[PDB]
Amino acid sequence: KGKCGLPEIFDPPEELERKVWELARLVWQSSSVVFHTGAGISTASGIPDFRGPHGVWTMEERGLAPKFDTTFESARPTQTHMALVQLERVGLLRFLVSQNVDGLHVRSGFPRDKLAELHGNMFVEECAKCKTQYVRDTVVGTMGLKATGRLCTVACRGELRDTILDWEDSLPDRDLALADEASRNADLSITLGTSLQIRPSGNLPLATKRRGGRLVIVNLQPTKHDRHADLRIHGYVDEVMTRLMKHLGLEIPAWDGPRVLERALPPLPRPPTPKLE
Amino acid sequence: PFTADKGKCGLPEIFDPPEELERKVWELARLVWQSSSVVFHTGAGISTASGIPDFRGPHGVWTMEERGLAPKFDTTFESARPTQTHMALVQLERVGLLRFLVSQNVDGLHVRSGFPRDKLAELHGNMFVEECAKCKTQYVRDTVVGTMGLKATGRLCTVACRGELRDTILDWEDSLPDRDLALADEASRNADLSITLGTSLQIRPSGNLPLATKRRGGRLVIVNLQPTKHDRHADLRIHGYVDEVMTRLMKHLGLEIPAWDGPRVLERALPPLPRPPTPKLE
Ligand SMILES: Nc1ncnc2c1ncn2[C@@H]1O[C@H](COP(=O)(O)OP(=O)(O)OC[C@H]2O[C@H](O)[C@H](O)[C@@H]2O)[C@@H](O)[C@H]1O
Ligand SMILES: Nc1ncnc2c1ncn2[C@@H]1O[C@H](COP(=O)(O)OP(=O)(O)OC[C@H]2O[C@H](O)[C@H](O)[C@@H]2O)[C@@H](O)[C@H]1O
Ligand SMILES: Nc1ccc(S(=O)(=O)N[C@H]2CC[C@H](O)CC2)cc1
Ligand SMILES: Nc1ccc(S(=O)(=O)N[C@H]2CC[C@H](O)CC2)cc1
Ligand SMILES: [Cl-]
Ligand SMILES: [Cl-]
Ligand SMILES: [Zn+2]
Ligand SMILES: [Zn+2]
Repeated sequence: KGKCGLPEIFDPPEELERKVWELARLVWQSSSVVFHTGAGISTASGIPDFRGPHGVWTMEERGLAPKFDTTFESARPTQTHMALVQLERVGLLRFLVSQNVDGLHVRSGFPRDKLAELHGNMFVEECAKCKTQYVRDTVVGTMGLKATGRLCTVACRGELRDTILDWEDSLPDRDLALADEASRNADLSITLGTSLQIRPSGNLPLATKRRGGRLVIVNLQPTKHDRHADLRIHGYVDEVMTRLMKHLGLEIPAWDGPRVLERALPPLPRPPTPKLE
Repeated sequence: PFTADKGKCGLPEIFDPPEELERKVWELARLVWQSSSVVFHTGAGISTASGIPDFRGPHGVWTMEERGLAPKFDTTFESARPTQTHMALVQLERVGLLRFLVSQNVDGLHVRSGFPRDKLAELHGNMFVEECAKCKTQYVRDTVVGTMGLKATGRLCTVACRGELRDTILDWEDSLPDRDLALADEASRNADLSITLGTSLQIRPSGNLPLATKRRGGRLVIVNLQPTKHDRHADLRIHGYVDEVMTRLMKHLGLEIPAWDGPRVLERALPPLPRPPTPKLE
């Protein structure tokens, strides 16, 4: 379960404002931007992380329980979730890699064909026979790739199973392949609320560093790869992403409630780019 | 500050099973439909799903203090978004189903959600609000006012006065702002329904105001994960996440939870919007 409950770092306000302008400069200059998300992007919607001060594994180690302020079904996408929806719609996000099983990226309306759910999705069951996935409105009741009790309805009666990897399960080959490709070809990789401790998920951002790519890490705690970052921002990811969206002249869109979008729509208009150097 | 009575902290959470939970939310809809004058009472449990810890919950500020641990914030006050619960309360006021809103919360989210200040009592003050000692004029700021305990903030009044601006955050011994408490008391006494959301009701007189509704036959609903001082006096106790309760209630009422346009201040309630026709109940 790795390093748990490390001390939080807060960039002071003037330093924080400077680093987000610099992140904006990097997004403006970048042809292919990939975002990597972990459990820190859902903590402000009341879903605890794993290795934060009050993380699931941190609390386990200290003989305490983690605290949920919502259910998975009642959770709302954060400001950060909705910013990533908008950044994909205006063509500034190439691909989204997430370790999160909370199902919020999908429920935010983020297009599944630009998303890798490396650790699975609590709302998604998959037919073993035909590999047809089902996005449900409630959490699939099992974890560890177990039978859910439901059968396939494709014109197949296959056994439906959850998509939640147990510790020893290898990552779904499709999601990891597309994730690896997007990471290798990216000229900017931004990590948000991940300590980057899980292989290979935590290593994909490093792939961007090959052939000159830039790496930004946004996290309250240290992460495995702080050493390799061109930019580390120690602040709440909502504060960072809301200030970034402002610099980019983009609004954070309204959440219409739980919606599933399979396929990325054609890109919307975006503001013209600043003169930089 | 040291030995202030922080009441009962870290009580076990209760969860109504799903079938019992759906039945009680329908019954709450039945009470809202039947009621002429509905008053909501909010406390720190309505903000926990936006990453602001409560006081007496399993990971509350006082609960954690008692066990030698620290509460955890997943947001700043400035970056906090109003919850589904916050936004449902905006809508319930706009369509005329909420008469008044009494909050013990200092987190500023009711005001920033766009909820009209003239239908809101902020009994414990507001982190974003400073007040002039000389002319009583209030300023709703975009950042937290840096002091607590009704202290000088360092800024002066700009009214056509130069009065000393002070924070509105009561210390343990400070009496409640007379205007907010007066309006809160009147709204509660005249209510035929008082609904409490995410308060343990342990602070006098704030926690006592919903009981005032019980006088002359009013109904009392308590929505809370933990027990509360006044569970005994409730016509209905719902043990569930207030966002799950309030989203199922809005659905039953035929109302959408509106979009948050970001931090906005509304002084005065606008004229009421249309609302769906009422079901036949009896
Ligand atoms: N609001 C916030 N803003 C910024 N950072 C935050 C915030 N809240 C928390 N953090 C940071 O967010 C970070 C969260 O890191 P970890 O808790 O390891 O979650 P993962 O996604 O990396 O865990 C990967 C897998 O490990 C598990 O076994 C599961 O399989 C997971 O899928 C912390 O450093 C916090 O400081
Ligand atoms: N998502 C949730 N859904 C439902 N209930 C919840 C949730 N989260 C928390 N709760 C419950 O919400 C309740 C919160 O109760 P307390 O923590 O005492 O906060 P107050 O507003 O009453 O504190 C009053 C004053 O006391 C202070 O000194 C300050 O001065 C305050 O202004 C708990 O029972 C939780 O179980
Ligand atoms: N932020 C979060 C998300 C899910 C949970 S959990 O369902 O309670 N357990 C996890 C299931 C997925 C597995 O990868 C790790 C264990 C707890 C916290
Ligand atoms: N949910 C919450 C809100 C504010 C805080 S706080 O600013 O850290 N302190 C409180 C301020 C109000 C006063 O009544 C008691 C102490 C902590 C938790
Ligand atoms: Cl606990
Ligand atoms: Cl894993
Ligand atoms: Zn099948
Ligand atoms: Zn003045």
